[PDB]
Amino acid sequence: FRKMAFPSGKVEGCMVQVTCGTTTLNGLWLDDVVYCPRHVICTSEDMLNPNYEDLLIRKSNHNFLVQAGNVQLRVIGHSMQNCVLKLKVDTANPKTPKYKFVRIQPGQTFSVLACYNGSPSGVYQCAMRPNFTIKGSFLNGSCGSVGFNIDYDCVSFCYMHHMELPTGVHAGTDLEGNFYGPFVDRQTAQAAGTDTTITVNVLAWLYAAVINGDRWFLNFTTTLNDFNLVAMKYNYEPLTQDHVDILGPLSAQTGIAVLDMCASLKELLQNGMNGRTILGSALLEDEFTPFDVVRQC
Amino acid sequence: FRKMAFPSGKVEGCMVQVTCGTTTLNGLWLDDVVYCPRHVICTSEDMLNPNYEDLLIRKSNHNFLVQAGQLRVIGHSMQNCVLKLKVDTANPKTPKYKFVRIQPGQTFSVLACYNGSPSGVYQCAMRPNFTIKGSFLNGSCGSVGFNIDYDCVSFCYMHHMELPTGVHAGTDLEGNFYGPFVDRQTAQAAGTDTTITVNVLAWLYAAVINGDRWFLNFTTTLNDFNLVAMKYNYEPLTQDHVDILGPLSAQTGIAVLDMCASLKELLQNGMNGRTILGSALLEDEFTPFDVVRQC
Ligand SMILES: *[C@@H](O)[C@H](C[C@@H]1CC=NC1=O)NC(=O)[C@H](CC(C)C)NC(=O)OC(C)(C)C1CCC(F)(F)CC1
Ligand SMILES: *[C@@H](O)[C@H](C[C@@H]1CC=NC1=O)NC(=O)[C@H](CC(C)C)NC(=O)OC(C)(C)C1CCC(F)(F)CC1
Repeated sequence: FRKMAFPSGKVEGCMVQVTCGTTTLNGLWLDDVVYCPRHVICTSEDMLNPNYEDLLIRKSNHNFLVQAGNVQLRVIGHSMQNCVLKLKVDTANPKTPKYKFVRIQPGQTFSVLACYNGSPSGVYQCAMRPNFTIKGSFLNGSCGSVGFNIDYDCVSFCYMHHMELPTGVHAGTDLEGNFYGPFVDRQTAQAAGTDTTITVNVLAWLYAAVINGDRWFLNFTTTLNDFNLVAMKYNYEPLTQDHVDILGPLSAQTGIAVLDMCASLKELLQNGMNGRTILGSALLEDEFTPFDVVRQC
Repeated sequence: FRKMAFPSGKVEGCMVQVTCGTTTLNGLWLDDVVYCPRHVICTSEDMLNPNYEDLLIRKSNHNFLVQAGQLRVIGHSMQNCVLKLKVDTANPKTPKYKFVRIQPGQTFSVLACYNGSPSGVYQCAMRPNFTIKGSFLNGSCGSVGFNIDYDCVSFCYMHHMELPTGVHAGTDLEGNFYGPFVDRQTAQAAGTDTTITVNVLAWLYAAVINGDRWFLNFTTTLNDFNLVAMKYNYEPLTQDHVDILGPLSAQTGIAVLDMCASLKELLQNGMNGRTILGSALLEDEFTPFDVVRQC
């Protein structure tokens, strides 16, 4: 029904401010390590085509100001891992949650704790698009903001924010500094692919709508091969049987066979929503996973 | 640009589980007081027409099991539709906080909880008819809505019930319902809803700020626009509204009355299948304040 993020408290306690010269952004303080985007070591001129190895060589440990609230932390070591800087500090974060680093798959979702100057401003739910962008809400100073999921007590960090792209969507790395998608951290125009709609998520959302009593779109049936003929037309991800089975819990809770739901989806793709709306939206929503829907129902 | 909630850390530390008999729900633990919906004292039978005073008479402090991940209850009072449980431990995680009663059209974040444990956070608006379009399942009552002002949490909503259209109703933290609703499990009319016009304008400013300008067209008057809003169940626009949009008007160079012009056209002609900030409808749950904060 509602786009819902994870509670952010466990991550709020990890956010610090990282300054190198005049550039400032957010870092993530876990145990005795602060993780931040490596372009914090860039001046405005550097950003256009930086030689990061050369730039960092000129920096020493004491050129990195790490503030945790009103408390400067002391930097005792520094390495570059892909597109992230790792700063070793003398203090281990007393607020370090149980955590892992994971590299998510396109079509999965996650929560973003948007931060400025090391201070949380807001939290919202995002999806990793098939073209490995995210459609975020990020201003200058938001780099180093992180995306995460919470599995019980354990925070899985999956995204760190680095840049905007020409269509206004966003690109970033995993917490090992490897970009999602073909992007590089230099301030040049870069092509994000044709995006596609995450078909399995759209189905999860139609189940969510059914679960909530919104049933007008239901109808006919179809075949998996026949639906994908139509999905391909509309730039939908093709549906696999793995997808069918991932939708199993929702299929079961509703008594609606996936392929029947597909039939109605072909109808909506082919005919449109004739002005009607589904769960208060006038378009087909594809940033709720089957998992998300189960969580919220 | 998208729907952004406040960080929920300060509130997560206040959520407890309150059990009375078989019924369990969420309470809010601040200083030495736990606040929760008074229908925690109801059995399944009671809920059709409870006499809360009589029902509570029969409860003693030790019938209230409070658990923060057990707190000892030393006193209990009913204030309007909320129960106040006095406990012997003050919450060490109590943030700076106030209780406020929000106005319709204002927004707030909801920390949705089950069994005293946070599950998610999301942004809501108090509708003109004093409902909210939330996401609440059984067990979510006592979940709270709030705003954060610097270091200070302003609690404004506690969740009590669903209404026949699937929208939700609840109280301020003094237990006074927003709107005409009562905490009994009977069908209850929410008024006709209306669209929060100032919020729609704020979001059109948000769209223009983010490069989305196709809808910009003409001008109008305040009385002329309102003639069209009234038709479309939009709140009428006032000059206080015009002035509240000042920072946005200023940041874009677009006169509010010009934005009103474009908005009337969208209301008259629809969006011809186009979208604005990725939505195919006019969004009315971002305040001018909200749009500012996000830009
Ligand atoms: C955090 O340092 C910022 C956050 C950006 C700023 C505006 N929106 C955001 O999400 N990151 C950057 O400013 C990056 C830093 C480089 C070292 C990669 N630069 C950046 O995103 O520049 C702009 C906004 C000009 C974009 C550059 C890539 C593009 F040409 F494809 C589109 C514009
Ligand atoms: C927290 O205890 C729940 C949360 C509700 C239940 C499902 N969605 C929600 O938001 N509150 C209730 O169960 C209330 C408790 C009463 C003492 C007021 N009862 C309730 O909401 O009952 C239902 C869901 C049947 C509605 C009753 C009012 C209505 F008739 F107008 C619509 C149905």
